[PDB]
Amino acid sequence: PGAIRTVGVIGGGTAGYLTALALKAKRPWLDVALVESADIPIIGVGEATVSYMVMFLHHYLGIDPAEFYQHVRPTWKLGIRFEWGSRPEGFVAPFDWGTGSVGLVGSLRETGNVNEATLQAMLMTEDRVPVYRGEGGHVSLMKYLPFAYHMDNARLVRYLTELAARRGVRHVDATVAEVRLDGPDHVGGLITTDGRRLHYDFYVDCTGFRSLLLEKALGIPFESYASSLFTDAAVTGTLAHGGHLKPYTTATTMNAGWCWTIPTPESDHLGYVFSSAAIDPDDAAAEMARRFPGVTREALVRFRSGRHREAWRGNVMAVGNSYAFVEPLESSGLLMIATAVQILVSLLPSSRRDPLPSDAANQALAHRWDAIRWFLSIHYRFNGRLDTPFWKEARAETDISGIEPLLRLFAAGAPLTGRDSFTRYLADGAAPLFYGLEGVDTLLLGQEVPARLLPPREPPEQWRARAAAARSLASRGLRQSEALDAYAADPCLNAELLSDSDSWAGERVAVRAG
Amino acid sequence: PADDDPGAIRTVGVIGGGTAGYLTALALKAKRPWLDVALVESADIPIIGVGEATVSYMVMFLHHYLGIDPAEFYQHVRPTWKLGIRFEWGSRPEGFVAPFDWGTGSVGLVGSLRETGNVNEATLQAMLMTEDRVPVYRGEGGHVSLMKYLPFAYHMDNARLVRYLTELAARRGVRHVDATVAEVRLDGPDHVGGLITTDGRRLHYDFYVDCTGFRSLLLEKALGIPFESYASSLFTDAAVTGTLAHGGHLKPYTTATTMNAGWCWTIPTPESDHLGYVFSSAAIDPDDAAAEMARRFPGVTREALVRFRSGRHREAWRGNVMAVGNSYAFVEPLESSGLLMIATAVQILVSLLPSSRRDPLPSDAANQALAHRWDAIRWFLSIHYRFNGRLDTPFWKEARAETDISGIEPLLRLFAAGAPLTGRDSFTRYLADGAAPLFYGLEGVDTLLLGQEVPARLLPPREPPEQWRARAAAARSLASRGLRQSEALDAYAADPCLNAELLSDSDSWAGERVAVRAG
Ligand SMILES: Cc1cc2nc3c(=O)[nH]c(=O)nc-3n(C[C@H](O)[C@H](O)[C@H](O)COP(=O)(O)OP(=O)(O)OC[C@H]3O[C@@H](n4cnc5c(N)ncnc54)[C@H](O)[C@@H]3O)c2cc1C
Ligand SMILES: [Cl-]
Repeated sequence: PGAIRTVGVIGGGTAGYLTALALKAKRPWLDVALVESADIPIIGVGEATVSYMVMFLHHYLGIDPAEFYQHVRPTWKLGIRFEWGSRPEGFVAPFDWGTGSVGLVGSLRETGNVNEATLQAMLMTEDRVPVYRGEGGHVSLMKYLPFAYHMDNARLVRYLTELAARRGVRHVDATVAEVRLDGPDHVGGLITTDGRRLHYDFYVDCTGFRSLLLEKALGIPFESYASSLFTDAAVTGTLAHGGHLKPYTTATTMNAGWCWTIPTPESDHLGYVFSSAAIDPDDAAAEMARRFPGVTREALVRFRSGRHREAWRGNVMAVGNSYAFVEPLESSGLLMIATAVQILVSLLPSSRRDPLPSDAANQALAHRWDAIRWFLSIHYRFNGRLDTPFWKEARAETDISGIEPLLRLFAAGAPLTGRDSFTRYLADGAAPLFYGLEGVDTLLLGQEVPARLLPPREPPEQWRARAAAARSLASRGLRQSEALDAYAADPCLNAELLSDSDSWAGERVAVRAG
Repeated sequence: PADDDPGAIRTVGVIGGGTAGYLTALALKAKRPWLDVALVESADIPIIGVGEATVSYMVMFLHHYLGIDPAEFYQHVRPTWKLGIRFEWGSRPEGFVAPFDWGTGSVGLVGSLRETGNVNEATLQAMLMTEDRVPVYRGEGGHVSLMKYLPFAYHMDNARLVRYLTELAARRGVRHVDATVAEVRLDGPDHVGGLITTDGRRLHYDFYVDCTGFRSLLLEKALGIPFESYASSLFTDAAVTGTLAHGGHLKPYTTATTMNAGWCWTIPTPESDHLGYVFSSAAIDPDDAAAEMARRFPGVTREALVRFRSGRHREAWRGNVMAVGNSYAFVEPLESSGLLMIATAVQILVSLLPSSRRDPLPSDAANQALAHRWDAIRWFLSIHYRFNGRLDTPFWKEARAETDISGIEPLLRLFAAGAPLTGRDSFTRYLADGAAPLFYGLEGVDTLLLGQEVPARLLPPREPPEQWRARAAAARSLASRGLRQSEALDAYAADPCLNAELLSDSDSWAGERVAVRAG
């Protein structure tokens, strides 16, 4: 009948492949085709992620962790090191927060900074990881301390494409020349440059920034985040690291933006995200080369920060850059693809006659992205590190209006995570899901935004003893490169991460969200 | 709160003496006992006189947050118990029941629908309600109460409640001022400088709470905060109240009965049933409403006509004024959210009140939180009206055709594709959640929609039918052996440790440990 039986995923990036894999994993009766152009290249960049993504890949898509490691060769991300704000040494922003908490107010009072708030924060400052050569073999605390991956993009996409073929996704080589509608909010088919006509019951727009189905064919307008987020290009390249693998992404303040450093086994991958209005791309490249002597110059990529009004209209939903994008300052790109895919796979109707839940999907995604926007806005507003024209404009004119009510709450009594339960609960709704009140507090305290600090409620010497047990675990951790070789040598180390009842990424916790 | 600071907030004037004003004054003095807290009220403008049913949270608020001793409360207020709402509503001749005990009391909604054709075996409290019994049992040489395991609320005679709260406030050092405010005098942008009484006294406080009821003297009238009507969804605007004898038989629930131009509550007190026919005055004259009520509930007295409007103000807090209760917002008492929302506004104020006029003012956070909570309640109430197929009167035809449900329509589309929403996968449940009211939840939306036979694809069960049946039979067993309410209330009056275990036991839904967590 009108059963939705076929789905065409249009575009093959990480967005396309994540989408096709989920549809096959959860609705294996669907016929799922992934359509991509061998001549229009995929965007090429989003390489760091967040801890949730580890569970998405392994539990939700059922990707074997031994085979993932061998094919993609990921490195570990314990958080982000911010060379950011007016503290000469900057600050670290770790993923752990419950099981790893040592104490934020104690860090600030003992140390004047947030860099001892947690066990991962201390691991970051040591460039070490919570894996230990314990006579016997290895002993890993990774299963207790949430972490994420850095993944070389080319390798990740190759592996996902191999996976799709296994799981019975059909591949179509083709360039879409036109999207033909056959009714108001309804794609009737796709005409390729070579004259084929492709028809599916449902279309997923993963065509990147061009947004061929969502924006161009269905006319869904774009909503700019430009009053908050002023950058619009990036110069990328690579820099040798001598085999020393920093267990974090770095975000470094630059004259007209900021530069990421993302470690892979072969080398560090860099990107100077900048405002075109504030500097010429060549000049940005020259500044990058000067700041990072030895870095190559590989590519200029342009983007715009914002989302479309709608992700899902009619028989089309957009996943990835065809819907929305923000700069990778908090590595939210893959997170939001995964959120969108989970929405589609959950909500996709059984038949064409059914009640279409596009409004709910639209609202859900608008809410999520708009909260990320306001979280990013406070990275810009409060960055006192440099006094260039870009940074003066960012401190004076960044729009923070959507998070201003939470900032006032922080001003009155920080950290928000140290407030009474009711206030914490109330503040929670302004904070991005996933990044949480803890990420807002880290950024605000890290940048020394004026606030009334809360009383420690607990005596100094106590925090101090927690601090020492943590520091001692931290400096005894292995160096990352050794630890990764241990994981490759013992596949049963990843398998414990996923099975264990007490793992942060265990089967138990997985079920409790997907 | 520093001793030096000539900028400190030291005095608070709570303007108004209904339940909103007394609860606010008691909360301020309990949690910030250094404040000088004054309650101002006019002997010449009576309180509204009518809000008697509550939700399970209110039990914790009263006893934990305000430190009200339960034996004393029982002695002075003489509450009855509310296990839920009985809805004589929708097209099922028997109606349906909506209990508070989803979770610990769950038997299963899908199994109840498949095996019984309705929702009334979805939980243990649903079975207690249809038995008119309560989960208290004569044990060997005592009483065994399962009240600590199953969330419940109070019904409270309004005149006794107010008198008790008034007594408590005096005993705890709240100052009383008898005055009729004539003018709220501003002394700057967003700043009340003082109040002038009708006789010419000038009252001044560092902070004001507007508890003036619908008139909203400080918030709306002085500060100009505008009103946002919920009238596209909620069309009733009047109630006729009265009492009806019950023989001493105390129903363990509030009843909501569909009427020709609205609906009628039945709230048990120990002395009689308290009733109110909530109606659209556009649809029926008040005397004709009173006549209908006497047809439907023969013997009922006619006590009072009360008028109201459904909606909220744009903001609750501006500068040195916060509004609590009907001064801020109101919806008809179909889900008894009034006291809940008062309690929520109080916690907001008590937590967020600055120590001094220099401190940052978190009034936008308070306003957004309150707007979101009230708006969600609005849309939940909207679906009680849109889908009530019980009667074919012009009021009910209009309701079914024109009730604005826009704000919950995306959630209704989800429901239709696979009900109950509480049976969906975890990700879908979390997404759906965001449209449901925080206290009432997806379970409340599911119960109202399935109770009213709103078409949907019913989800398959997740367990063999015999397992549901076994669990139902265990529950039916317990429900049929419960005491009648009136005997059980006598047990609680006789033995204060029943309430003590409810409030202290780590296993209790209303225990210390849950209280600490809820703030
Ligand atoms: C019909 C109906 C049924 C309801 N049912 C329920 C229910 O079952 N459960 C529930 O939880 N809620 C219910 N509510 C809401 C609940 O009733 C609250 O008690 C009440 O409606 C609001 O209390 P209040 O203190 O805000 O206002 P009021 O009780 O109106 O008090 C206002 C106070 O302000 C004072 N005041 C006003 N103007 C001045 C002035 N100029 N100077 C000095 N003082 C002044 C008055 O003297 C009075 O003391 C219901 C409401 C209505 C209308
Ligand atoms: Cl109410």
